[PDB]
Amino acid sequence: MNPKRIRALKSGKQGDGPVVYWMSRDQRAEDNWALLFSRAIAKEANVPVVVVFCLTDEFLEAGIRQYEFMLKGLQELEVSLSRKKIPSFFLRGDPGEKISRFVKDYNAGTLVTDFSPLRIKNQWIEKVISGISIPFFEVDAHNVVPCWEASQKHEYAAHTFRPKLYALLPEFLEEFPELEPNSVTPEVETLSDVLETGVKALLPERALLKNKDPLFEPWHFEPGEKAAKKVMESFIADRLDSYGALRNDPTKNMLSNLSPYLHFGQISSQRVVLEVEKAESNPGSKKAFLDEILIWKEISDNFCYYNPGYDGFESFPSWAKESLNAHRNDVRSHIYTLEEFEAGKTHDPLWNASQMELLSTGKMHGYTRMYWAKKILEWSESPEKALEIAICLNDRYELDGRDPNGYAGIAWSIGGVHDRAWGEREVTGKIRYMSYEGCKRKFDVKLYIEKYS
Ligand SMILES: Cc1cc2nc3c(=O)[nH]c(=O)nc-3n(C[C@H](O)[C@H](O)[C@H](O)COP(=O)(O)OP(=O)(O)OC[C@H]3O[C@@H](n4cnc5c(N)ncnc54)[C@H](O)[C@@H]3O)c2cc1C
Repeated sequence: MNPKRIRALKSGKQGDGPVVYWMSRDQRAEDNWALLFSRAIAKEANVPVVVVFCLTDEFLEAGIRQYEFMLKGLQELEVSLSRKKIPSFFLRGDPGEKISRFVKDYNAGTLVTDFSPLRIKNQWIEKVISGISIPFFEVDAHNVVPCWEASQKHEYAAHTFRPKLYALLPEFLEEFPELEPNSVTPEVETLSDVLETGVKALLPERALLKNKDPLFEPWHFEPGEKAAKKVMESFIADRLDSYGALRNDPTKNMLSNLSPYLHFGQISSQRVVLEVEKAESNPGSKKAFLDEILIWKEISDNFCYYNPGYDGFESFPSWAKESLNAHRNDVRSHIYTLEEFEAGKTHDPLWNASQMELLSTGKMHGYTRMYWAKKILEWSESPEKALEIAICLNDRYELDGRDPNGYAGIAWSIGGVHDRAWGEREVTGKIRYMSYEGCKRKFDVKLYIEKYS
């Protein structure tokens, strides 16, 4: 176990009670460095490990599609941890109040959590630190190379982050040790009841069409650790060979469809990389897929960790901020409100089709996501308004939303983060432009539009 994966958030006097793993981002029992590190510290102090998950007050800012996908995975996860004799405790409320109360009530010895560079997780960490006196650690269980180890600063391009990450792959890309069970079982409600009351609170804001029928289709992605491994296995056996050639075709289901599991932490990216690396397939397709799950996925964490305003106009590159400012007063071709963007009521059928796929499946195709966000910038009153509209629609309806990938993806599409300057245009400036005619020359746009009416 590499000690570079764990960081100390607060020193203190160790108690003699169970080591608490405050699971937030990596919701799985297998291939979890944070859970393995908690078990090892628990073994060293002769004390069992315990698992605590907080059901926060911010679930109403999202939809039923993410609430059910997350909770249905936790229901499977509770069974899996119980078989290895680790108990799980699900608290409802503020992590700053619930974690501090749980630590004091249960005489917790050491507190451990997983790593997340999002602002809301840092808000919880500040509150928890102020109310505990035991040691507090955090472990990077989401990235193959720890976020603080891959780079010590913000990387302005993938070609500058790629050699750094690949040089540390031989050290950090390793097999996971088996999660040992607790020696004996140690000494706040049923998740089914919490899911029932939560869904009832989210029903009035459900995404419906004119016929009052729900718009979301929940049969596209089954949640759970077991389902994530089946989707991963299918991708390697059926879709990895053709990934490098058809990853930009939204009319083909050639993507891995691993993002909803990767976002909630139901499957480890390191596990996916290990299986992909030992598979035999198209080397161009393997290189393309590893470039997406290693470089671009972990550079998103690098973006949010080293840019406090990762969701603001200030984090854009200087060339993009100057270009967008020089085109602020340019007359936009069209101006759509948030409701018009949300309902897919724009003049562009391709954009509307992309929005319908987001509304119905909860997972828009990777290529159309770039077109979807770049057209928001073209049809907004300001780049700051486009950032708000893109982030709102992304986090509300994407099953993988509220993720560092989305904010880094949105920053690339609108602010040119991790991109270069292109030909200068009106309104958009030097930001990379994607036209409707360009998409038609790339794939069958008519089929994609007809699929999502
Ligand atoms: C405007 C916009 C919004 C996005 N919103 C999200 C989002 O809300 N949540 C999210 O997790 N990703 C988002 N992405 C990144 C990307 O679109 C998705 O990760 C990808 O489409 C998810 O489907 P997939 O797993 O089948 O892709 P695959 O091609 O099968 O790649 C597998 C994994 O590689 C990673 N990956 C692939 N492409 C990217 C990328 N461009 N950036 C970062 N990581 C990537 C993902 O973790 C992905 O799960 C967004 C990108 C853009 C341009």
